[PDB]
Amino acid sequence: MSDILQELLRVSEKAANIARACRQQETLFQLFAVDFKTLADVLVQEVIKENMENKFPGLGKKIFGEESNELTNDLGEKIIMRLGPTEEETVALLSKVLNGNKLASEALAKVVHQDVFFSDPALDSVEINIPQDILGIWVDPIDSTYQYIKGSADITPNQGIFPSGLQCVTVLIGVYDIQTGVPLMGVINQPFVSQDLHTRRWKGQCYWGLSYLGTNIHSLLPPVVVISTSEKETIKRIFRAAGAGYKSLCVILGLADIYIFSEDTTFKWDSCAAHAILRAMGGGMVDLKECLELPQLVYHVGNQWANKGGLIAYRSEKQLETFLSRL
Ligand SMILES: [Gd]
Ligand SMILES: [Gd]
Repeated sequence: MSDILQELLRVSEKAANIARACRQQETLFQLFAVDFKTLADVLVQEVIKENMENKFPGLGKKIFGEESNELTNDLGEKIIMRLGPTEEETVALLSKVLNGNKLASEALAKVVHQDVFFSDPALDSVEINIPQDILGIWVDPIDSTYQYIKGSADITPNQGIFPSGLQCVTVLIGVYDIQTGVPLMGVINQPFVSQDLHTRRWKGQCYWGLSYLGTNIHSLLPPVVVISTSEKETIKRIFRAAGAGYKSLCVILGLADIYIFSEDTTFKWDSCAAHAILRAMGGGMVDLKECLELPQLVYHVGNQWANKGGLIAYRSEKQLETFLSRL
């Protein structure tokens, strides 16, 4: 599924473009009434859904995500969010949701239909085939909604790990096996990594990982126990960090050894993307409530799609046993 994975990197960059546009454009930045965040959430997920169906017919129906494909505007009208095929038709759809705000509608349509040619040269070398009939996909369009809206571009990271800020925002795309429930592929995209103070332009970073039939490949990792917990965490060296996807990326990058979440408020789309990348590095995610009584998280069966009993994300099972000993 390397050919699919290479495509999922493009759309994540396309998604990150939408994220970066909705904060750097004047009209989009200004935006039961008008809810721009859900609009931006649905739009990103639809872009992913349509682009994949376009490249791989049949994949459209297998793509699942955090948000619905439907919105309710200020008039109360329910709009099915289907874009294109032409750029002109997408403007008509968005103006319905945006009450008629044509400057904002055209601003989005240009970004949505904008071509992007993102390709890791290392992945072109790889030739793996996965039956399209066994793949399901969990999408989290923009994770860490609260941090994205506030938009703190000035936070100082506490020993590599940001407590908050736009760095905690991630685009999360995860592919899994329908029959078994094991995650196979994962794409994590930070739309906001490093901003130039003078130009105000943000630069992002894309992370990928594939684990299929014993073959484990992942993206090159930049160089440089540590536990990361969320801001609301209330269960007894620990760091507070915002974003479900982010804290998982902190275990991937090696900035943290353990990511523990006790509550039942994360879902399949919050963890699928990261799980697969961790899996390719010889790690994973285990049900916290089960470990307190190693069972991995499944993504095919429901409970509904919440990870009930929390999770412990680990990069090394040896590190996990060391943490399981102390606690
Ligand atoms: Gd959402
Ligand atoms: Gd989320």
